Order: sequence, then structure tokens, then C-alpha cells
Amino acid sequence: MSSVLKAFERFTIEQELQDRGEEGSIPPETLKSAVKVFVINTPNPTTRYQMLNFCLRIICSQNARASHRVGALITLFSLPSAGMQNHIRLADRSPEAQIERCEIDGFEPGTYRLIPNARANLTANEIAAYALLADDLPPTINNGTPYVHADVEGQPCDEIEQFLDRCYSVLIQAWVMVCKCMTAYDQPAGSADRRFAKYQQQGRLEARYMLQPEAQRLIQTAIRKSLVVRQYLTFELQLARRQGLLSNRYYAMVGDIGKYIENSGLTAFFLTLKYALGTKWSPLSLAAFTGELTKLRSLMMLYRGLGEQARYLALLEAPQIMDFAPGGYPLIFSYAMGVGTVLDVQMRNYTYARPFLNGYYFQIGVETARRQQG
Amino acid sequence: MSSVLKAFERFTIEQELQDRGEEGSIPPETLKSAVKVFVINTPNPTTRYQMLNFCLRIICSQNARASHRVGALITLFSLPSAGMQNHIRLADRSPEAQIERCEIDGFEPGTYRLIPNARANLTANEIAAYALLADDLPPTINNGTPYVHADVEGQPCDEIEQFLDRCYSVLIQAWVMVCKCMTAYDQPAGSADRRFAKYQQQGRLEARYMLQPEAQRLIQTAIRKSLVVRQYLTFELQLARRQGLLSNRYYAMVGDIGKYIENSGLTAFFLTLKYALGTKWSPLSLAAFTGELTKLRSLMMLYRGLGEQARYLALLEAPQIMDFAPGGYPLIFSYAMGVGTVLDVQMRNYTYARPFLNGYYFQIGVETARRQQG
RNA sequence: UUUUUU
RNA sequence: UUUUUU
RNA sequence: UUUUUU
Repeated sequence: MSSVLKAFERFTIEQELQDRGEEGSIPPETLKSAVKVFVINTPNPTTRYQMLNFCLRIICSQNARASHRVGALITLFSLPSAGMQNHIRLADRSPEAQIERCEIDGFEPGTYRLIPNARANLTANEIAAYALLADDLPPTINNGTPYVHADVEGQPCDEIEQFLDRCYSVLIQAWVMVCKCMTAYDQPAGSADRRFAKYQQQGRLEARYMLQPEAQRLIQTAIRKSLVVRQYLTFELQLARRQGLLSNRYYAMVGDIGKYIENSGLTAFFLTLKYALGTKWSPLSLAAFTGELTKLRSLMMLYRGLGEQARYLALLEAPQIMDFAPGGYPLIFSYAMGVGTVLDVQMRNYTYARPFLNGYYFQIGVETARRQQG
Repeated sequence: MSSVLKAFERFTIEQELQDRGEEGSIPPETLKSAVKVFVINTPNPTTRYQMLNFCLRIICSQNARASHRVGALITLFSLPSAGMQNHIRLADRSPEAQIERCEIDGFEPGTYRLIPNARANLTANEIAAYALLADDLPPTINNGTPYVHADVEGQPCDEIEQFLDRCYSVLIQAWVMVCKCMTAYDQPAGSADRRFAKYQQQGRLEARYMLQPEAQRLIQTAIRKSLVVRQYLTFELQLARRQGLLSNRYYAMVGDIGKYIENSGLTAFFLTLKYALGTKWSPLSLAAFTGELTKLRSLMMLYRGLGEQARYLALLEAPQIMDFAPGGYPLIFSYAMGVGTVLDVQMRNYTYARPFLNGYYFQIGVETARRQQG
């Protein structure tokens, strides 16, 4: 019959799209750890280099609380700001944060101790705790500094332009690790290898401030296992896609790597799109099977409806990412892999063997490709 | 099925075009090095020749700060201005700059020292620093001067018209190096060879003021690794495409070389356009594969939407350049190369062998071409 | 009534 | 749940 | 990421 099929499609579409909710939903007000973020009123470049080393060590430290690592990351990714108050008021949106502003006047010389402002609210004890924290690197980190070349922490900085080189090499390493932070981990990544090669050859990444592979993996894990940091990263990426061609050097790098971050972890979805709705002959083989096809169509409507942040799924780990799973269309997925295994050799390195991979439809993908070619 | 394919196309288009943001986006206010640019109130041609040699040496110097090289380049490319204040207020737009105007009254005779104005704010110490900086050429630069013929720095200039010849030969060499500054480097470039031959034979380039190959490579690198300079270059090119046929000699040369600068580094994109959407028979072979085709169509919409500056991608290194990468359509790219390898012998010198180059589709390009011909 | 998979 | 490439 | 030609 026919009208049954039409009602079937309309039902699929509605049941998928109904998970939209309201965009301005203020979720339940849960427990939120108090975070202390460091703000520097006037642009003291030596203070900022000190703070960058401070926070990189905090994050690299092992005996640090999660709120400590979060204050560290939110201060670190917010150092290039001119007026840092109104740039931390950007993370202020995030519901899972109750940050308090720490008005830093400087560092006690030669040591990691802090020098608070007058209006700021700080006691010496927490300062000493921070100090004893800021020097606790794991034993695998060689030479007691996160960088590969130990002298870098010792290099003095009083000119804004050198601090900018240092800060930006640091942050580009950070974002490059964020790229595969939720997906590929505990593994030396050829992908991050190549992204680092590219950003060196582009002169944005300076081997003068390269970080050791283990410190890279460490900051990757440390940013993954926090959330307010990733909400702030998404705030930043959505600012960096809002600027025109005229931009800072920072936001430019931000967007350049965001072009790699976006659409993270939805690989099976997009590969199915590519090797079934891209190759003009897939319904030529899978024409009977409209369930998966309307499934995918619903998924695309959902994607576009989700908003601009739809690309930051695996980053924000919002619930919706479960939808696009390849379980919702295993036959078309098996065919898409059976195609990609011959229309690409690079894809043969994908974890495409799934529990629900149809063997015969993968075989049909293979044979269709080999007939297209042979 | 069909409606799946239609939704697929619409989704591709939207996901590509949504990266537009807002044209007037004022990015995050990051750290910006203070730049001192030299302004000459009244048209003193001897002062301007002195300043041109001053800045060319500064840029060629090795022990100079980045803010120094930036002040140098922004003064150099802004010497032909009549009222230099309101021509530096053009670079004033750029967010990554906080330039301060240096009201120069002249040079102390026989030396590189500067003579400030009354209202200007300058101390002797920075003047001496500038002086000791302005004479620090690398050892590979022969004869202690950037030019090939040493006497040129010694040639006195009091008449505007000679200063103009010198200045403009300098600047045309600069722009010719800018042409392949982000793309092809650390290599003697036959392209810059031919552009220099052309601009000599056109009488715009004067072998009297030719610069040595190594000094060329040096200024190329020095302009690449700065950004505010490239934002100012783009300001200039967008002024030079706004004048009619009636123009100065300067802006005319500017635009003439901009016709080579524009659409920089997007070569794979345009070659795919040329050898797949140019040759009227490519869908004749690749008709099934509509994914890449709608991909390209989205790319073109994005290009046109980006604005007039869309041609200055690799120059401005704005984030968007990542989009047009040949990774987003490897099969059509392999076919386009398999075609261009027979419909052109010049293209055989392109770095077309990519990791994701399909061998069989390159082979199909080759065979289709050889059947068209044979 | 329920019962596989994600 | 994730996993190739840019 | 880039890479031929004008």
C-alpha cells in the first residue's frame, strides 16, 4: 500500500524533529563548583607571561582540584583579552559556572606567589596553596617544564609582542589537542602530527614553544574531563566564526582550527551521506530501503534545526549526538562502507567494522564499486 | 530515492554557507604590539629617500623586533602619500594595530639618527636604538646594502621625480615578492623571475634599483610573518581596484600586480573548476557523483558571498581558506588532474599528487583526454 | 504485557 | 558512544 | 594548509 508508507515517513520525521525543545532553555540549576579566575587589570606583559606559565603548570600538575584546573584553563584561554573582565563575563553565561573575579596586581618576584589587588578578596593561605600547586609536574614530563626546551620558562618577557608569540603557540597546541580530545586519545595521533606540521610551516606554530607529547596528552585529557571549559571554547569558536576576513591573529587561528574541530565524531553519519547520497548510484542498489533514507533526511533536518552549534556536538557532548549514530541505519551504513572501501583507501583505516555491519551489503558496495571501475 | 537527495543538497548548501558570520564583526580585542610609524609633514624628497633606505635596512636587519619591522613596512608602503597622516589613518582601521604617529622633521646629517618634531613625543635613547638597528644587514647581503649596485644608497635625491623612480622600483619588487610569499618560498621562483622580466620590459621596474635575491627572500619572509602589514596591503589593493582608468603610477602598478596576487593558494579549487566544470564533458564521466558537484557549488556561493576580499584569502590567511581545500572533493579532483595532465603540460609541474588522489579516476581523466584527442 | 541492537 | 582524511 | 601558468 501507499498511504501507509506516507504516514510512515511523516511519523519518522516528526518523531526525530520533536527532540528540539526550546533554544533558550535554562536547565535545572544543579551543583556548580566555585571557580576562581585570574584577571589582570592593566596590560603588564611580564605579568601575563608569568600567569601563562602559572596556569600551564597548574593544568599539568597532578595534585590539583578540578576547580583549580578550570580556573587555570579559563584564565589561560582569556589572557589575550584587552579588558579581561568583560571577556570573562563571556564565560559568565555558562550555567555550570559561578566564577569569581580575582584582581591580580602581580607576582611576588622569583616565585609563583600572587599579589592581590586592594578590592580583591584573597587570603595568603590560598595563595600559598596555589604556589605549592603550581610546581607539581608528573615524572614523565622531562626537565620540570611542560615545554620541550627548558629555557623557555626562563626567558624573560616585557614586550607584548614576544608574549604574544609564546601565548599563541601555547594556545594553538591546546586547540590542536582539543581537535581529537573526545574521539581519539591515549594514542600518538598522526592527525595532530600533521596539523602541527601544517601550523609550523604556516609560521603560526613556533617550535620554540613546542610542548612535549605527554604534556599535550595531559592538557587534552584535562580539557576533555571538564565542561565549563568546553562551553567557553564553544563561545570562542562562535565568536571566531562571526568576525569577517579582517581579524586578529588569535581569532584567525581559532577559526582555522575550528575548521577541523567542527562536525566532530559524527563521521559515520557524514560518510554514509558521502558514499550513499554522494555517489549518484546508491539508491540504484538500495532503492527498496526507504527507512534509512527518510531516517537520514530527518537527521539532516534535525542538524540544520539544532542551530549554529550543531557542529560542536562531540565537543559540547550535548545529548543529541546519540541520534546520528550509525545504529539508526545499519544497512545503508554497510553499503556505504562497502563502497568507501574501494572508492577510498584512506577510509580502510576507519573503525567501520561495527556489530551491526551487514556482510552482504558491504559485499554489494564492494561489487558495485568494482563494476563501476572494472 | 529522490527527496533524500534534494534534502542532501539543501543541507550541504546551508552547512557551507552558514560560516558567514557578520561582515562588521569586531573580533575579540587581543594583545596588540604598539607600533611607531614615521610621518613626514611636508614633502621633503631628501627626507623621503633617507626614510626609504632607513626602512629597507630596518626590514633587512636581523636583530630587529617585530614591531620594528612593522613600523618599517607601514612607513615604507606609505611614503608616496601626500598627507601621510590621513594615509596612516587607513591602517588605523586594522584591529591588530595601535600605531602612534612619529612626526619626523628630518635626519641628522650623514647618519641614520632622527630629528623629531616639537609636538612629537620621542627620546634620544630610542633614536639611538633605531640608528644602531638600521645598519645590521646579514652577511649574505653583499656590499652592506640591500641593492645589487652599492652606489644607489649613496646617490643623493632632492627632486621628487627621482625619489619616485627609486621608491616605486623598491615597492614593485616588494609586491612581486608578496605574490608568492605565503605559497612558494625558500626557492628561486621562476614566477617572480618572469614577473620581474615583465615589469622591467614595461619600464616600471628599473634594474638601477634591483634588490639582491636574498634580500628579496628576506623582505618576503618579513612581510609574511607579520599580519598588520598584510591587512594594510589589502587596504591598498582594495583602494587600487576602486580607482578608474585614470590613476597614479603607483596605484596602477599596485593593481597590475594585484591581478597576480588575487585568488592566491586556491589553485586546486580553480583547477578543478577549470578541468571539470570548464571541460564540457566531465559529468559525462563523473555524472553519478553529485556530492562533489554540490560541494563545489556551495563553495562558489560562499566565495561570492565572502565579499570583495574573497581573492585575498591566502594573503589575509582568514580562516575560510580551509574550506576550498581539495580534500572536500577528492574524486572530482583526481579526475580534474587526470584531465589536466593531458590538456596541459604546464600543469604537470603542479603538486597534484595528494594523499587522497584516486589513482583510477586520474586514469579515467587521462583516458578520456586521450580519447578526445586520439 | 515484555524480550535483539544503539 | 568514539575510531579514515582534510 | 601550500605547491603548474598568466
